Amino acid sequence: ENLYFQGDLIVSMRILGKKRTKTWHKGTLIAIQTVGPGKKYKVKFDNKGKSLLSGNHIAYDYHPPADKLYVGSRVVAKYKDGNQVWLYAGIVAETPNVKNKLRFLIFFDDGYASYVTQSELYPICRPLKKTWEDIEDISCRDFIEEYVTAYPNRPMVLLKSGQLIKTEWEGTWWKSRVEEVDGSLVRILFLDDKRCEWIYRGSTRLEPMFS
Ligand SMILES: c1cnc(Oc2ccc(-c3cc[nH]n3)cc2)nc1
Ligand SMILES: c1cnc(Oc2ccc(-c3cc[nH]n3)cc2)nc1
Repeated sequence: ENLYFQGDLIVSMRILGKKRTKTWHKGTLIAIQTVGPGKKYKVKFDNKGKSLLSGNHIAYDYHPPADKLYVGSRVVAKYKDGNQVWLYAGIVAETPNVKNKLRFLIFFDDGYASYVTQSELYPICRPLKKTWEDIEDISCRDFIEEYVTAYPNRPMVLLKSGQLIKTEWEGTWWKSRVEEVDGSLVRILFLDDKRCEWIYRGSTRLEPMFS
């Protein structure tokens, strides 16, 4: 059947939709379709290209209030790519507290982690029951499932600037050094390449967590 209303969604609403590039973009909800128990959402992007999307692949174009966000909430967030910024899907790992200077910790679908503000987040419209089950990468999906279900039990390595450790990259161990700590994240310098990466302190990419 063709609907005009479905829960709190209304045909003609402005919304965000997931493109095949896996980045999210502004569009208009132009149709809502049912096939038995299933729903699909037709989005016209602001370039006139159109997609028929599942409800876990559309997001509201507004910033969610803090009492609506939990550990495990499915969101779209501002993602830093060199000198460019995109909107990319993730999971809420931490809500604002004194130890994280009142920020949200996001685990992105590709395994990147970063702290963001409330003005950098958007809520996905119809998340799955198990919110991690639409993460495509098996290693990221399994890690997120274990993290969200074990919370608040969170094993982490206590690290200090200057400490020498081994860090995983492309399947092998690399000589590295702790450059900085920010809450649950550590900035690692890869010593041979002389470039840095922010990594979650409970990641198995840090040799002390692997062991
Ligand atoms: C495939 C999986 N999930 C959905 O939507 C659901 C969303 C939430 C729940 C639920 C039940 C108890 N708590 N949350 C169930 C279903 N649709 C397709
Ligand atoms: C926050 C941090 N990490 C993830 O996912 C991953 C975790 C571990 C690996 C990995 C690769 C080789 N060894 N461990 C990859 C991805 N997701 C949220």
